[PDB]
Amino acid sequence: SRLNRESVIDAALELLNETGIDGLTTRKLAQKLGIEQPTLYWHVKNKRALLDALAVEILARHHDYSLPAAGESWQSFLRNNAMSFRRALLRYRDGAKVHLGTRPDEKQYDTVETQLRFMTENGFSLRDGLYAISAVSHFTLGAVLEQQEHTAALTDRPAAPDENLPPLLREALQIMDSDDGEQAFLHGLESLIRGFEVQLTALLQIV
Amino acid sequence: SRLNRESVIDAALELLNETGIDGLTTRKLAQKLGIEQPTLYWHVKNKRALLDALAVEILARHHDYSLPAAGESWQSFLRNNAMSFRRALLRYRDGAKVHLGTRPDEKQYDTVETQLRFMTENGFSLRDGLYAISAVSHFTLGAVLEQQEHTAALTDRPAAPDENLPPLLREALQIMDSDDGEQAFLHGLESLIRGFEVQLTALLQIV
Ligand SMILES: CN(C)[C@@H]1C(O)=C(C(N)=O)C(=O)[C@@]2(O)C(O)=C3C(=O)c4c(O)cccc4[C@@](C)(O)[C@H]3[C@H](O)[C@@H]12
Ligand SMILES: CN(C)[C@@H]1C(O)=C(C(N)=O)C(=O)[C@@]2(O)C(O)=C3C(=O)c4c(O)cccc4[C@@](C)(O)[C@H]3[C@H](O)[C@@H]12
Ligand SMILES: [Cl-]
Ligand SMILES: [Cl-]
Ligand SMILES: [Cl-]
Ligand SMILES: [Cl-]
Ligand SMILES: [Cl-]
Ligand SMILES: [Cl-]
Ligand SMILES: [Mg+2]
Ligand SMILES: [Mg+2]
Repeated sequence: SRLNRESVIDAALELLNETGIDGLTTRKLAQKLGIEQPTLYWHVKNKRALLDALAVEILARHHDYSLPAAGESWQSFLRNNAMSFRRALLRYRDGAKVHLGTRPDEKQYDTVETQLRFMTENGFSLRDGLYAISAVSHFTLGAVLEQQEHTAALTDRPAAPDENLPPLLREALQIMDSDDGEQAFLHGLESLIRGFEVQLTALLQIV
Repeated sequence: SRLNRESVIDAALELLNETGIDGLTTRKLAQKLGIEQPTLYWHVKNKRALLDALAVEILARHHDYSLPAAGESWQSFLRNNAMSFRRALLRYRDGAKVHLGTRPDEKQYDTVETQLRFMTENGFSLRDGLYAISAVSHFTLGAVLEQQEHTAALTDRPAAPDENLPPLLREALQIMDSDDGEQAFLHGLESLIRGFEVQLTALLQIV
């Protein structure tokens, strides 16, 4: 089929979503595209470069809340941004995984520069604003990956017996099995944001 | 070589550390152990079960701060525990990755029940204590994985040019390249803990 960049990335994203990073091989990508491997190689040579492109594409498609509304508080922006980031990463198998360790792409520079400047306009130093952004990002990535991977491993095996569990752990596992992860995510997100705030508002005060 | 459980797990952990989850194959594990694949299969059949065992072993070996000191505050316990968890996960290639989505093993029940009870003795409901524990865990996992994966991909390719970057992003990348991730981790950890505290101390007050 067609092998422009958009279509190669579209096929790789479809494949990722089917069988994850491990199934994103030259043979399988070549097969989905109905081409031979040396044909594929002309268009994409390097798995990390493909993964990097997929990480960028996932957010282009489904990360809706990348910039603050006019007059929006930093707290509200980080909340809305985090929910959006989470939703985008949950949209594909291994979506969070593809993101890990990437750095912003040139297609994202204007957006992420605006995010950083926005933080600094709300009183953060660049460094403290980056710490807040990194913490929200890391929290969100971790939450998504644990959610995704746990669900994936139900398929590779049953959990365990209910029998030998101690009681608080038994209830905690019930609490966790009763939701997809969003409730715990939202709770932790607020705790994170409030701690950033206490830190920002302290200035040079002991806090 | 010897194929008791301890030795199979020891070889799989060595292999994980060399080439990660992708290199942890039956051929490669069989090779490290100097055995044939059907020999290996008698001892370990299921990759997820092996990964699960490795996630448990990593913490047994190197997660030193799994329980509170007598009289230790919950805040201090979560801080010390998180630093320890992070150090244990950083100790092997893909260590954080192997952890993702696991649930506590029976060998860990007494310890993790104690952690949960400890939280509830310090005023958290089981659910809110679990939210705090999950948030700290998710934050820590995300931070470690981003650190590890970024470093891994320097080897698969150079980053980019310095030229076209906007200025705040340029400085932010300098800030990040100047540390391994520990400074941002510690800062975010304190923000997290303080937000848990504001939440706990509020009780039924609007906060
Ligand atoms: C989740 N959210 C907080 C951000 C975000 O919404 C975006 C995005 N493209 O809209 C990121 O790229 C964002 O998710 C993200 O991935 C970022 C980073 O990776 C990052 C980095 O690794 C080094 C320097 C700067 C950054 C940033 C500023 O681009 C962040 C960025 O703020 C993150
Ligand atoms: C990092 N730290 C906060 C904890 C920890 O130090 C340990 C450990 N074995 O010492 C966990 O297993 C710990 O890291 C960890 O992984 C936990 C969980 O995965 C978990 C879970 O998935 C479902 C229910 C309960 C749990 C817990 C309580 O076992 C947590 C546990 O509190 C986490
Ligand atoms: Cl074409
Ligand atoms: Cl789509
Ligand atoms: Cl607002
Ligand atoms: Cl033996
Ligand atoms: Cl060791
Ligand atoms: Cl203390
Ligand atoms: Mg990122
Ligand atoms: Mg866990």
